[PDB]
Amino acid sequence: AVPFVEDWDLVQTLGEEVQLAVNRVTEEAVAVKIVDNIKKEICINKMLNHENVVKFYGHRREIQYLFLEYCSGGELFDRIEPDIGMPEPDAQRFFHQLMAGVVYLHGIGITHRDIKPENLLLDERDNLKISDFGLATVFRYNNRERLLNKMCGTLPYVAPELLKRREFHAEPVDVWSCGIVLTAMLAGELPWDQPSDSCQEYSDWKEKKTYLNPWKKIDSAPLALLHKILVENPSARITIPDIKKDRWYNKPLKKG
Ligand SMILES: CC(C)(C)c1ccc(C(=O)NNC(=O)Nc2cccc3ccccc23)cc1[N+](=O)[O-]
Repeated sequence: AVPFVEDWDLVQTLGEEVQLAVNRVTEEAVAVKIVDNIKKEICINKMLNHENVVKFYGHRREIQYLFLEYCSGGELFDRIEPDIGMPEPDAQRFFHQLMAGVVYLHGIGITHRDIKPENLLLDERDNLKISDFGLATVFRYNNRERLLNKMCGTLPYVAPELLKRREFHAEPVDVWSCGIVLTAMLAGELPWDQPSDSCQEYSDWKEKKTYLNPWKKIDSAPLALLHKILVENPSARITIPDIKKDRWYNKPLKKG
């Protein structure tokens, strides 16, 4: 074997901790998550292999060290301008890649449960990678679905059924949060503090008052998709196979 190839220098703090690690020999860059629940995160991470999900390389105990795909483009969070969002073609491309990642996770029976721009990272080519499976869990195993009951996520992104029902299907919840992310990308603001009866902004949406912000900043094509995603009844909410049939989803917008 080549000497020293197992040595990584921690050269930059990425967040809190997660450190940018660079290989002493090869100079390969990886992200190292250093945690002082972790057992489950590592286990699910071992199931993951998709171009729009952060790659898991391995772990070692010292304190646990998770070796993760490094995403040099940073968080999608930083691409969203307050009150503006981003160019619609860029948002569509990110949304395509987000759906690809979420379709993959759901296909292997995993739900992320906390999709939001801080957890969507970008590589050097601005390809989107779903990040951080510390709240993720199994919702399908041996081809049998298990209903969720744990309240978790981030309130502005969380689906209404989590707030009102004891149990709920996992997949519509991830679809909902993706819709909130799409709204954020297109409007540069979140539509409500939380999807509750007591929240005026959410009531306005259910009353279809789309002459109000953020909705009036959003073109009718993507808005129509959002009308199908941000549906209160999770059983009536659009599924991803049908999102893939949506007019805006399929609209040519962005050059290569
Ligand atoms: C709450 C939401 C809507 C979702 C949000 C709002 C703002 C930010 C944010 O401030 N992101 N950080 C940036 O630096 N955004 C910007 C990108 C490009 C041009 C800009 C020009 C001037 C100022 C900021 C700009 C992040 C998020 N969010 O995802 O949680």
